[PDB]
Amino acid sequence: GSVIDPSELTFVQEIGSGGLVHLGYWLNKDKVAIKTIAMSEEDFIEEAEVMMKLSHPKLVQLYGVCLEQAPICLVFEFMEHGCLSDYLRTQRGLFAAETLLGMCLDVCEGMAYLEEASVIHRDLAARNCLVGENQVIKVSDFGMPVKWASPEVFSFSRYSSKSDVWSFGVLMWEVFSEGKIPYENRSNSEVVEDISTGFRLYKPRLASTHVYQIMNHCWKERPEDRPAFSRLLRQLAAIAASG
Amino acid sequence: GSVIDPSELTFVQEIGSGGLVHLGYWLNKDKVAIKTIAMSEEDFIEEAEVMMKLSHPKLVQLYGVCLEQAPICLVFEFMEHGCLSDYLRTQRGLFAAETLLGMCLDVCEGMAYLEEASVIHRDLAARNCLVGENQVIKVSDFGMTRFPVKWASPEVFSFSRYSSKSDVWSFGVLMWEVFSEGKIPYENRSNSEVVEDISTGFRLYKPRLASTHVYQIMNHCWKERPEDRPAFSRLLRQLAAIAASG
Ligand SMILES: CN(C)Cc1ccc([C@H]2C[C@@H]2C(=O)Nc2nc3ccc(-c4cn[nH]c4)cc3s2)cc1
Ligand SMILES: CN(C)Cc1ccc([C@H]2C[C@@H]2C(=O)Nc2nc3ccc(-c4cn[nH]c4)cc3s2)cc1
Repeated sequence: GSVIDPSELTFVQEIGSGGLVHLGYWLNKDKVAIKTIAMSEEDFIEEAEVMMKLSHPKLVQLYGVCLEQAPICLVFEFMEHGCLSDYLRTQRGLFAAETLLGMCLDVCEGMAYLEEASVIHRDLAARNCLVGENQVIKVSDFGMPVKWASPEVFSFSRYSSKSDVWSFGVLMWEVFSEGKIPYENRSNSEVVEDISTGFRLYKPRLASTHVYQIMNHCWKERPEDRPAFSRLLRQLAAIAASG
Repeated sequence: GSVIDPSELTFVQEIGSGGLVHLGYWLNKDKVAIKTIAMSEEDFIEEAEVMMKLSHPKLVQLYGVCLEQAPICLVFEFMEHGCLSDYLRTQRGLFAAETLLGMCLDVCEGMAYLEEASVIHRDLAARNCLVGENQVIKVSDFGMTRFPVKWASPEVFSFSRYSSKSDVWSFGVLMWEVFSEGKIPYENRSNSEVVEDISTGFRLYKPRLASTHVYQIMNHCWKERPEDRPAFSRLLRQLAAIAASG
């Protein structure tokens, strides 16, 4: 991908904590979000290298990397509405169910591509999705939190695209609940035992029974019983089409 | 990339021919341009494969490939204003100079990325760029790693020698198209006339809407020797400075 010179970046305002994130411009033209880098530089950079070779409409894009001056940073396209979790909260009460479903559809399209690419996200959550023009949703940080973790993950550290699917289920809950916090006020140990016991998140009122069904498919205890993103995509679309 | 089942595509209206292109939807949801494939299927597909691993905000994207039934098709994101050449022609008279310069920047950003990846476009012209929301421009048809003299550098029309530097020559002509609002380059001229004019150092006149600064950059792109043309990476900074300076 393209190397970007420090001189070409305008840092207009912070909007992120972690490294940090700024709203800015590149070449005084393109609106961008700039991510400044503990964690090795080479890993931070390789993460960008991975994402710059994964092109999908529902996956965020970089303009490039700025390695000249410390701290180094990555330059992403600016997303007009920012993080999905925030957007859900601020726009709470304005969402039709069809729209919320559309959002899950976007993410699932992104993830089905990643799945195909043999890429495991490991941290899929609304906070790791972005909201752009016309409320299109993109997945972010896909080139590398018990509440989004599958049972085999928090128990055996066994990641797969199937563990990502679990996380996607929780993302769906976040979306349909208009940005509520999952297992709020529950400790990590409580989440683990509760889920191992069979507990699942409740159906948010804007989620039809059809939507909740799919959520529960994502939350199947055995990875092999969860649908791959590619099949999950068609399940979600079917719900939309049936009205 | 993702495989797309034929059942998932709705074909609304034909928007282009050349395979055919249709406005459509995938999953009754995402607005898409579907490109239906004589030419090799394996090449048609590899083209998509190349494009799916090149992610840049100024390069067009695919939702996936639909292989299951012939004629097979590629499924691109829909670009609301379509082909840049067409858009320029239909909206001729309405563009501000700043808008036209912004369009060249968009393309140059995409090309710098391809350049860095050692991807040689070979057919960089307005008709091979697309205009999306907010009039962003994306480069298209950059996946073919394996006629049109009007976009051809001398080393191309003489020796069929392609490189990022011949792409840059082509880009210069693209700039001309943009600032001329979709006019035909070398309109009254035969191929041999073009070869002669270029070979003797002559270049496309400066369009009314191009400033002298814009025209300077066109001319850098039209250096006789490829080694004298700036890389897309450097061209970018030249273009940005002109927007800045006003
Ligand atoms: C009021 N309007 C017109 C101006 C305005 C100002 C600020 C914002 C911020 C919510 C917008 C935002 O946060 N955009 C972002 N885009 C990205 C893109 C990528 C990344 C990113 C990718 N990996 N790491 C970070 C973060 C952001 S935040 C929106 C609108
Ligand atoms: C007016 N509205 C309601 C209908 C309508 C009809 C036609 C158009 C055409 C300008 C639109 C257009 O042609 N869009 C296109 N998008 C793409 C995207 C990718 C590709 C492509 C990439 N490789 N090969 C083809 C071609 C097109 S044409 C817009 C709106």
